[PDB]
Amino acid sequence: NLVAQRFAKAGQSYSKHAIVQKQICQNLTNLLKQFCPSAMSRVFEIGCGSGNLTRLLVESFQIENLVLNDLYAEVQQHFHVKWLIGDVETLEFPQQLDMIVSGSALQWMQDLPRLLQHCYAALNEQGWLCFSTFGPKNLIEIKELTGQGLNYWNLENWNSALTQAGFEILHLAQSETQLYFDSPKAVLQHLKATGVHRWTKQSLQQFYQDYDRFKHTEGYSLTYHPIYCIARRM
Amino acid sequence: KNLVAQRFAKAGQSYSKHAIVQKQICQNLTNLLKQFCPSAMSRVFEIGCGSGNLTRLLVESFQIENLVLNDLYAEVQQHFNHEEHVKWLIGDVETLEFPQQLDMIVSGSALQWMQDLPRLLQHCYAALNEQGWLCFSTFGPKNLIEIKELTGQGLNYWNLENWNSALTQAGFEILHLAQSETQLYFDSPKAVLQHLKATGVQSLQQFYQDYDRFKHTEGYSLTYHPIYCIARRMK
Ligand SMILES: Nc1ncnc2c1ncn2[C@@H]1O[C@H](C[C@@H](N)CC[C@H](N)C(=O)O)[C@@H](O)[C@H]1O
Ligand SMILES: Nc1ncnc2c1ncn2[C@@H]1O[C@H](C[C@@H](N)CC[C@H](N)C(=O)O)[C@@H](O)[C@H]1O
Repeated sequence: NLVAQRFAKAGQSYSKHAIVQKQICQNLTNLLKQFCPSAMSRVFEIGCGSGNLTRLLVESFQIENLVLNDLYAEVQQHFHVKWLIGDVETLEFPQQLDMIVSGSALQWMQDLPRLLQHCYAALNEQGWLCFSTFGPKNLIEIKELTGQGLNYWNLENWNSALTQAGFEILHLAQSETQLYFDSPKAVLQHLKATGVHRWTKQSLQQFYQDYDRFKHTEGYSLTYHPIYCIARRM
Repeated sequence: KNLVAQRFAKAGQSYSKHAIVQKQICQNLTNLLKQFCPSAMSRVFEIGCGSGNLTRLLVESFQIENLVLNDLYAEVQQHFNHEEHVKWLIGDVETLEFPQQLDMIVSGSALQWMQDLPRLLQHCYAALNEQGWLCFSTFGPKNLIEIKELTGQGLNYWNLENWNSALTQAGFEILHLAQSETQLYFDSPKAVLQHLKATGVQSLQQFYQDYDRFKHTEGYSLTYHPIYCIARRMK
């Protein structure tokens, strides 16, 4: 017996900053372990990259066939497992899937409704669509000070698009985490390290000075805004 | 410099097997243990082990040389068979001398019953090794608030800031301290009482009628308010 729920969570943490991406993959995997059976036959992963999610997925789930996708063949350097390299928005999906899973990749998509339609057509009845992406305040400090950043869907955008694509929402949540760095230069070092070129001295100095607007008692904020979703073909 | 403080807020919608609420809390705490704690911890003291919902997860994911299990009631021992590396410390944890030289003190869904948490945290500090771990789940003030309002029965719970201040006072650094307020939405008030009996927690018609004050769009609310903590003895 499943019951609907709504929740609010809040707290503080004191953790490594270089592992944010893997931590998001761990949080998505922890959700998979709830909603999904331990055994699955056919899984398709969109945008596997280095495999931060892939490692956790095979460790927690018994898969018989795993299809991995990413834009570039260079990711296979980091690696019953098939590969489909290319733009997922034009690739032929593997068909008759038990689950489509994707961590931190859908924010790069040009036409999300059309991609969701292809996800719906490729999944079995009651097939799983499970993903993490990011919401409108992801890296908001960087967008405010540099003018660069993606335009992100909010939670209601996703709720609407998933419903029109024919999916049942089992979990849909937004999390907002402020990391507090000791100095503005530590923020840029973090972004350079985690993979998110030299700037001019003037741009750098203006950036450091403008970052005073994000100073807290704990430090200078950098915001991550992941969205987590467990959905089902209805 | 590799560690940064952070603050977070999460919100969303979900579905849960309502019967698994206490097991889910144990799993959530165990996930935090796995994130923060080393895989091997020689000496571990569990407070309020009960039937072992947290104990089984702890032994599964951590290499423990001496596991000291406490509960108020000896009856909990019936839920364990041929448990390995265990020392039993049956009794009121608020009166018992703690085991010495601990690598971790851990507790799931038991601290809400404590009559004197500040003194307990002092005993935790004294029993732990240098930078030893104190890791627990408990509940906050909105836990089962609908049942407290309608029946008058319920505990007084510490809030998150109470814990923050008490841990720092007792000599612990806080690696993780968080709360989740979750409203479960049942189809009818009858289903709320069935859930409560299954999980182990004129008047009946008045209870059903009184539950109208908790009617939402999704159904009739029952709130759980778990609190999770990863802490370490300050060097
Ligand atoms: N249109 C696209 N088709 C396929 N892969 C894409 C597309 N756009 C971006 N990607 C990949 O999406 C990945 C996104 C990265 N944030 C890595 C995600 C990876 N799952 C992880 O969490 O480690 C990169 O490997 C991109 O190359
Ligand atoms: N003063 C006390 N000293 C020791 N154990 C206690 C005390 N008060 C309550 N308990 C135990 O705390 C436990 C709380 C229960 N919610 C079970 C928790 C258990 N860790 C579980 O996850 O199943 C019960 O077994 C109680 O008997």
